[PDB]
Amino acid sequence: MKTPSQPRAIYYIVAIQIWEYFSFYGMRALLILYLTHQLGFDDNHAISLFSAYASLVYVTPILGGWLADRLLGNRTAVIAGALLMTLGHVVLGIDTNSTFSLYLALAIIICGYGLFKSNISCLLGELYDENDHRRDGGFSLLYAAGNIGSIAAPIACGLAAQWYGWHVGFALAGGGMFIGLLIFLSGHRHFQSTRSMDKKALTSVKFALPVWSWLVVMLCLAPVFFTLLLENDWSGYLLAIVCLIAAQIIARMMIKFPEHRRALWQIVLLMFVGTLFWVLAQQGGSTISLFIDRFVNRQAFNIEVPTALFQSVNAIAVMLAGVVLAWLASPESRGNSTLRVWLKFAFGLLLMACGFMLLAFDARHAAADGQASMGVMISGLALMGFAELFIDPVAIAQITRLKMSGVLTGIYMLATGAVANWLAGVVAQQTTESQISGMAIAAYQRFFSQMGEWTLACVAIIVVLAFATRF
Repeated sequence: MKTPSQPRAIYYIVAIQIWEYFSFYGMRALLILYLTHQLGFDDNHAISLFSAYASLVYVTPILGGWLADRLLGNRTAVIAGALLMTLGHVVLGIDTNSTFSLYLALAIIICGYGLFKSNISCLLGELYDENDHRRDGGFSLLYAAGNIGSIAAPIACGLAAQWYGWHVGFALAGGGMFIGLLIFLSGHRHFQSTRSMDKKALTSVKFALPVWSWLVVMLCLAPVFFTLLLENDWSGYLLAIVCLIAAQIIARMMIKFPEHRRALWQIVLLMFVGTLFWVLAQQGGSTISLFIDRFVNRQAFNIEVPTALFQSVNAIAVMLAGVVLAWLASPESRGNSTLRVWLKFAFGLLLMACGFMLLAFDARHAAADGQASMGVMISGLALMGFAELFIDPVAIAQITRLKMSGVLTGIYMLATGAVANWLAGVVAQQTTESQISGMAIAAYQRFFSQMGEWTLACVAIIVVLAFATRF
């Protein structure tokens, strides 16, 4: 007999997954351009704020996962997260001229994203029995939904912003999130099997107060906390605490499972190298977006392409590459697995190097005309997108060889997200040592040349050690 179909609720989860990824990746395409053009931030300040936001959105999902586990259930937390992200995009759209509006909106979005990101996948995993064969198709479709939304959002938001200004771009992102929420809520009759909210826990009293009122207080104060954390650039102290906690978890883990201790060190070393990779990769939305805005010739068809659209190019490059390797998946995946892993990382770093070399070459030879060339930059972005398939999938495939691999996966994603984004913001300050003179193309040319050189240095070190340890 034919296999049973996917549980119909999947298609509503997919729908919200698209629209959330639409909103999140739309705002991300506009943000640094809005900070510079509308608000008149110096590049140092804009890059700092951007990287702080990009780290906190990788930090808060742990807290929202613990909240959905202990109190809310996954469905409630998904709904609340979508409401909060909608509210924050509406706040950002309604007033484009206060800066406090910006910080408040970003804090509200960070909270809603923290409630959403983990719990949407937990809710998808709740629909299947423990040995259901459909689960892999489910999660693959959810990943495809996220890729679709990541490709689609920078185009639509960029065009809407160009034609009507930043207000309508952010309003469009929020309307996307709201559409997705209404689609999800219309499917409620299919979710009746999923875990409801723990009414007994919420009606438990802790100190003088019922727990639900502590959630009300938290809903009020957490946006204030994150607003102050962003406005003062204090996110680094939180990131340091998170890193210290993760290090303690790993150390206790090293004691508890000494028969796997050396394997754990391999994962640690992977966490290091992948973090450095993502530092480079996170130049994509910050320094490279400013370079494209300022110094690339974007004229075509007697039209000018909005810089935000080039953020979609990366996503296309990732998705296409994902297909091709899937088209070419082959039984040669055997033998010295650790050496193969390290050579995959070396190849990804090499592709990242080539991307930065193409950007540096373009920014140098622009001097023949005065502006850089769209095709060489596009090629760099494409190569940088392709590089991403050889890092995180190989790392998670290596981690998932162990038990306890969910916590190590969480720690790996926390490092390569939050730490890599904060370090990317720190590194990007090297583009802006020449504040007094004004920005010039030579500063980006130096930055890209240095990034290429360091990438090839890391490639050489990895390859040399990996082969020297074979003999």
